[PDB]
Amino acid sequence: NLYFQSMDPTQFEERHLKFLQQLGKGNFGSVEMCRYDPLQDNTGEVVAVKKLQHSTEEHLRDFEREIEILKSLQHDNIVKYKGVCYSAGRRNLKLIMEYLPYGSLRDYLQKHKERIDHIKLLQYTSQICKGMEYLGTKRYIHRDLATRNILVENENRVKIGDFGLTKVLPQDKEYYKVKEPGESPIFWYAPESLTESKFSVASDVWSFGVVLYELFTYIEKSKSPPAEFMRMIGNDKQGQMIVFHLIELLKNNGRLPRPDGCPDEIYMIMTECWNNNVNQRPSFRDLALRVDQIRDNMAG
Ligand SMILES: N#CCNC(=O)c1ccc(-c2ccnc(Nc3ccc(N4CCOCC4)cc3)n2)cc1
Repeated sequence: NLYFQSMDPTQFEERHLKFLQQLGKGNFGSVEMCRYDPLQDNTGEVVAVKKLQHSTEEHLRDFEREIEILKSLQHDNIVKYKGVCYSAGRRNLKLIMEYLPYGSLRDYLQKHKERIDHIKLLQYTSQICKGMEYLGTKRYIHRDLATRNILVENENRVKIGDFGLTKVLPQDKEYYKVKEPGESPIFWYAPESLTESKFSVASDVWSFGVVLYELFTYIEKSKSPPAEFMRMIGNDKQGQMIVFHLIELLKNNGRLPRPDGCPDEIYMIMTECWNNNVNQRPSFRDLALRVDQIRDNMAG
C-alpha cells in the first residue's frame, strides 16, 4: 500500500511511441511495431508493442504477470524485454520488447524456404532447447511452445517470443494444475495436460517434440499438427468428439508421422519427447546436447 511497486513510467512515454505496423493478433492480445522517438526527430529504436484485445480486469492481471515473467528473463533465445508503456494517461498498460524482423518461425518456414535447410532447422532446434533450459531454471512452464510463438531475428537466431500462457510452478510441486482454462492448443498438449490439466517442464518437452515435427514438415500444407491429427481422428469430427478421440489416440501410442525427408534420428528425438510416461521424457539439457552433438558430428 504505502509505496507502490517500482515501475519506470517515463521510460516509454506514449507520446513518443510511434506506430509503424500491425504485426498480429492472438487470443487476448495484439502486437504492433513502433518506433520510440523521444528526440522527436524521426529516429529512435524500433520495438514491438503488445496490447490486449479485450481489456477486462482479469486479463489485465494476467498481463501484469506475463510482463513480470518476461522482465525476469535475460537469455539469447528469449525475446528481450524493454519496458512498459502506461498509455491512455497511465490508465492502460502495453508491453515493450525488442523487434525481431522475420516474424514467427511458423511464417518464416513457409515464406523463406529458400534459405532453410536441415542445418538451419537443427540450429533453431538447439536454440529453442536452450531458451527452454533457461525457463526451467526459473521454474516457469511455457504451456504454448509452438512455432507460431517462436520469433526469427535472422537466419541464424530464433527466440521464444511470447509468454501469455506461462505459469510459475508452486514451490512444492513439479507441476502446475491450471484451474481456469481458456482456449487450449490441444494439438500441442501432452496427454496428462489434456486429461488432468497438469503442466510441467515435461509437458513443455512434449510440446517441443511437436515443434520439432513442425520444423521438419516445413509448414507444408496438410502437414500441420492440427491437420494431421484431424486426418488420423477423422476429418468430419467436431467439438468435444475431437478431444475424446485425440486423448484416446495419444494414450494408445498414436503419433504424428515422420515428416518427408526427416532423418530417422530426428524422428527418434520427437518420439522420445512424446512419451506418455512423464518421467521418461528427456530434459531440455539432454536435448540441447544431443542436437548439438548431431550438428557437430557432421563433416566440417
Ligand atoms: N497476443 C498475442 C500472442 N503473441 C503475438 O501475437 C506476438 C508476440 C510477439 C511478437 C513479436 C515480438 C517481437 N518481434 C516481432 N516481430 C514480427 C515481425 C514480423 C511479423 N509478421 C511478418 C509477416 O506478416 C505478419 C507479421 C510478426 C512479428 N513480433 C509478435 C506477435
